[PDB]
Amino acid sequence: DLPKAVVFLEPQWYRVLEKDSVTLKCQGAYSPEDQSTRWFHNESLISSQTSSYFIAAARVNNSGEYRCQTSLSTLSDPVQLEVHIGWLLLQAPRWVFKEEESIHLRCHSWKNTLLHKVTYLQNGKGRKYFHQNSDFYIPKATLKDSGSYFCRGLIGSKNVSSETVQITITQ
Ligand SMILES: *[C@@H]1O[C@H](CO)[C@@H](O[C@@H]2O[C@H](CO)[C@@H](O[C@@H]3O[C@H](CO[C@H]4O[C@H](CO[C@H]5O[C@H](CO)[C@@H](O)[C@H](O)[C@@H]5O)[C@@H](O)[C@H](O[C@H]5O[C@H](CO)[C@@H](O)[C@H](O)[C@@H]5O)[C@@H]4O)[C@@H](O)[C@H](O[C@H]4O[C@H](CO)[C@@H](O)[C@H](O)[C@@H]4O)[C@@H]3O)[C@H](O)[C@H]2NC(C)=O)[C@H](O)[C@H]1NC(C)=O
Repeated sequence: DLPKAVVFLEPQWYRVLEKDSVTLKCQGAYSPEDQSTRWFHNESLISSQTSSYFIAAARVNNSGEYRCQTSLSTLSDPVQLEVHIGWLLLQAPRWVFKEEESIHLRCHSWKNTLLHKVTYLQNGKGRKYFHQNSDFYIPKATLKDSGSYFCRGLIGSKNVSSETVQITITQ
């Protein structure tokens, strides 16, 4: 039993819109004579041989679980990627947080189209407003931060909203 390799998302958002870029990175030990990495998507080997797997323009079928293995590691745990269709997407680095952790939320527009007059909502109520698009940080989460979140804004002069994301805070 060798240590597990680990997959990381860069940037950290596990939910992305179609046409976003995503890099999966593998961390694991290599034997000197074998510097190659094996990648899996949906439990099937894929064609990347490098420690980074780059998705230049995400599509719905890039969704699923990824795993990787290096020559001196065991197969990593799966990391899930969700590719969504929409004009707006509420992004988070995960959906489960422990009390007192920081929560970084982002209202992301398709193709980074310019967005303004952004509201973040929790449980159907306005929670934070920004005249200009800005991320939303909860520096120290409490049980009061559990709920259904979404965001809304103006693209040009049309209102758009994102779908909701459940965020759960644990003890
Ligand atoms: C690896 O495994 C993973 C599984 O883990 C697999 O991922 C699945 O891949 C399949 C195949 O592509 C996916 O199925 C497709 O989903 C397409 C997108 O569906 C979402 O978006 C729809 C459109 O979005 C709306 O977005 C906003 C709304 O807020 C707004 O812009 C509009 O309303 C716009 O319409 C949306 O309608 C759809 O909602 C339905 O489905 C969800 C559940 O997914 C349900 O909750 C809703 O109530 C509603 O029923 C969904 O949110 C979808 O477009 C596509 O369907 C059309 O295209 C196919 C083309 O093949 C047609 O055949 C089909 O008849 C439709 O015309 C299809 O359904 C599936 O969702 C993935 N599963 C996930 C992500 O968990 C990967 O493919 C695997 N990869 C590999 C390489 O093996």
